[PDB]
Amino acid sequence: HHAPSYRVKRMDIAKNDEECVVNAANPRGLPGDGVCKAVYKKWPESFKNSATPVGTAKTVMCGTYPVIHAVGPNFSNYSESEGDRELAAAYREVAKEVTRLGVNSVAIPLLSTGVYSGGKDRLTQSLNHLFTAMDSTDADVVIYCRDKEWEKKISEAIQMRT
Ligand SMILES: Nc1ncnc2c1ncn2[C@@H]1O[C@H](COP(=O)(O)OP(=O)(O)OC[C@H]2O[C@@H](O)[C@H](O)[C@@H]2O)[C@@H](O)[C@H]1O
Repeated sequence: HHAPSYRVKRMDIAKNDEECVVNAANPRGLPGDGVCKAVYKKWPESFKNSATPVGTAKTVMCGTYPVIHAVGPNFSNYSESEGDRELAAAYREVAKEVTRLGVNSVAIPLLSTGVYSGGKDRLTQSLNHLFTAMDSTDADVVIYCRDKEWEKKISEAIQMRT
């Protein structure tokens, strides 16, 4: 039946229309800047016992609504090699949680492309790991970003696969 899809939206992920949200989290469950700022603004109870290791994800239910805290590596602290593995792992744990949760859709940002980027442009790296994990799930995936140029590039990368 229903065709699982990938979409990109340039808007605040906290305003998503999907059955769940992925927070670009930190490992201590602390409020922060960027995605986590918006997620904390809307779902602060989701931060109750959300602390989890780098490269893992941990879901906290806000009623019927899952907030998947996914912890990408900070590339200021991780080497390129070790960070690539942790980033891959975070997105794989996202896919496992999404499947487990039985959700029909998910709102997701590009992990480790903002305050955890170590100053590097990691759009293509983060998206590649996103695809590698998500591709085997049948949930509709909606990627959120804030930059116009990044929206275009993410959109192209989706479109050219098919
Ligand atoms: N409200 C938002 N909606 C959509 N996209 C956003 C939003 N805020 C930021 N972005 C974009 O989402 C991407 C992820 O950036 P971050 O949220 O900074 O996540 P990350 O790079 O994984 O760093 C996580 C760290 O940031 C802290 O705020 C958080 O507590 C953790 O310490 C970046 O490309 C960023 O430009």
